Amino acid sequence: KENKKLLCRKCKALACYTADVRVIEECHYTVLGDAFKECFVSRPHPKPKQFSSFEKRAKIFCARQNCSHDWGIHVKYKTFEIPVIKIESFVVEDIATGVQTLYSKWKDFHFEKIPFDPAEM
DNA sequence: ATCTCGGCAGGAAGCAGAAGAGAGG
Ligand SMILES: [Zn+2]
Repeated sequence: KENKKLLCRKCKALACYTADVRVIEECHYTVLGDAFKECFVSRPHPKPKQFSSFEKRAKIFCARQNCSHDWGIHVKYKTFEIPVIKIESFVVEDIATGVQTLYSKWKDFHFEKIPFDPAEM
């Protein structure tokens, strides 16, 4: 498998696998499934606002109370409410070796980037 | 008709550079 783990960059908690990640409109990344909702907590967005196809409701954070690292935002997209994750918020871990890589640009991070399909909901 | 602008710093996004829709500062 080319499947990789994303860990919290601050505490190294498991956030999700690249197999769960989907791309919206070429440059915003979300995570599928109910597992990911156990990994983050929301706070209301201090400056909630529309941009492009998104209405920002919340910021999301590592669910660990001693960590609380910023992970991205929670948005309304179409009829859905979805997380949008920052690449800077995570380290990418090779599952076989446990070696960790830091990215600040999604374009530097080479993995199978599957477009978001509403039918997967 | 270009070029310009060090770890947070003029009104999408980490050694040299996406979103109320550039100006000579
Ligand atoms: Zn964390």
